[PDB]
Amino acid sequence: APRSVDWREKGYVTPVKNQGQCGSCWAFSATGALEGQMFRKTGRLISLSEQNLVDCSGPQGNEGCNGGLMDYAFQYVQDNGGLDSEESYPYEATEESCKYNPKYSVANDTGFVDIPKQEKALMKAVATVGPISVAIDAGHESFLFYKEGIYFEPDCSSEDMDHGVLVVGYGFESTESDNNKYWLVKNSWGEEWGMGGYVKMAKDRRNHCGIASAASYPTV
Ligand SMILES: *[C@@](O)(C(=O)NC1CC1)[C@H](C[C@@H]1CCCNC1=O)NC(=O)[C@H](CC1CCCCC1)NC(=O)c1cc2ccccc2o1
Repeated sequence: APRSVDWREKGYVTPVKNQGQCGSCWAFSATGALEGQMFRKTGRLISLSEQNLVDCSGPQGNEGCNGGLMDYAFQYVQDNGGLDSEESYPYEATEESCKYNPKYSVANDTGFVDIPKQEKALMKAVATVGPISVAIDAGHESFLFYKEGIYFEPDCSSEDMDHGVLVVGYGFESTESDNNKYWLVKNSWGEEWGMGGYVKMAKDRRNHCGIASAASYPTV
């Protein structure tokens, strides 16, 4: 695998979005991964509707603004046969009745791949597939007010890796000594947060300390 990957440079990633006050991080992570795979398949980058997921993926197990899983969202898209565009089904940060319309569907998926719980497996997937849906620990004040640099998770891999985000690549900044690698992560808290909406997560830190707990991506 190459030592640096950035799928943004290949046109895989839509501009950073803002989920507002709605527990819909899972929907933004899912739309980001599906946007990447749809682009790889078709060469067209089309922003997809998180509101569609929030309103309609209840039968697959999600609970709208009260949380959900990216895998359940991929399953909804597969069962539903489509997903509306962001433009056709805009985001409101509150759950409404399902308004899906197949006429405005712009995306599809045929299931999903769960990546094994290993840093090397995640790195291979990122290097070869595209942006990858993952869950990270976003609870600390140091993350809420993150602006620049490599972010180091305090409490290793504790049992609330609870925030769905999108890994769009990885890299390193070799300084004095240690390479100091990082995952490039797209968040859903707007352009104003972090590095234009992105965060560099510390990478290859130590075994049992990661970001590979719930990595997956849709098949198209
Ligand atoms: C996101 O981190 C998020 O939207 N955060 C912004 C509000 C600040 C949510 C937050 C979560 C949900 C809202 C209520 N309180 C919360 O802490 N996190 C999730 O949705 C989380 C993501 C998954 C991703 C894959 C690994 C496990 C975690 N999912 C849930 O919290 C969840 C999932 C689920 C499935 C069925 C029924 C309920 C349910 O909740």
